[PDB]
Amino acid sequence: MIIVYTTFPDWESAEKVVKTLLKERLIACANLREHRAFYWWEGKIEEDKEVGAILKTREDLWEELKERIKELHPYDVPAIIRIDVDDVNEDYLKWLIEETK
Amino acid sequence: MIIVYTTFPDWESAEKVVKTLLKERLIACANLREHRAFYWWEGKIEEDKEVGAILKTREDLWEELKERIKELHPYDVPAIIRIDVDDVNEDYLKWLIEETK
Amino acid sequence: MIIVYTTFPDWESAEKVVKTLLKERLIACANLREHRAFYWWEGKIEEDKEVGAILKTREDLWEELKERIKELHPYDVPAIIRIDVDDVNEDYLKWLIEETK
Repeated sequence: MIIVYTTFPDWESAEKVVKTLLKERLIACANLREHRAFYWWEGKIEEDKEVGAILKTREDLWEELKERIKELHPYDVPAIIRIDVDDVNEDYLKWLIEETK
Repeated sequence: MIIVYTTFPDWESAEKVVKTLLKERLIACANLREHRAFYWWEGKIEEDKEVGAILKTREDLWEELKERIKELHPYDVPAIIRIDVDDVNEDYLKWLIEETK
Repeated sequence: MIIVYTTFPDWESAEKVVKTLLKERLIACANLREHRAFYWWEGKIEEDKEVGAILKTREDLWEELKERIKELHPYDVPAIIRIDVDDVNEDYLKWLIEETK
């Protein structure tokens, strides 16, 4: 399985998109939480509140999920980061596989 | 070292279990924080607040830790996810090894 | 690219340090959020609120970033954890490379 991380400018867009990803069976679950982001907005250091999303899905759904997120994401250049899971309890993996495409 | 991620239905269960894991020297530290979880509860998309736990421990304590979490966790099928750390500052690794089993 | 995780005793130190890392172009962005930490303070289980920092930067900036964090961090033994990213959307990687050293 993999974890996929992306961030959204607000809760409205984060919830709309992850509900869509769940409806499309592209992810088994999403964990959303606020964070304060600091980055260069091409020119100057900017700070603002965003909603971080931790998505859990199958390894083989990565490319489709990545494409779908590009299509639905409010940002023109969103972050879509893949972290492979080295091991996981089997019953949970079974549940995740069953819940996804 | 590894990071192990699991989630709990509430703060009471998350704190009880991680304190137990620390008492048993199965982890060096735990970081707990709330998130909003969205997932299929087998049938329909559900939303609810949960407590995410980031556990830091030794690579060789993975299997024992995974088993202990299954035993203590309120969920019948909890998520117990292992992410290997590619590198870390040595003094911190030394502290983590000393604090664990 | 890599994710680098570290934690701070408070928001004042976390923001001061990540702004410095951005000014020095050692990271492309930082996501900060509070968590409750539980650990052995060498002797007894302690609990306290801390600020977790998720830093995103280039793979080849790891050693310099790790050294800089040791120098700036309020803790004498901070956690500086490196997690390699297995894949990421190309346009985001391009932005991250351009924003860093």
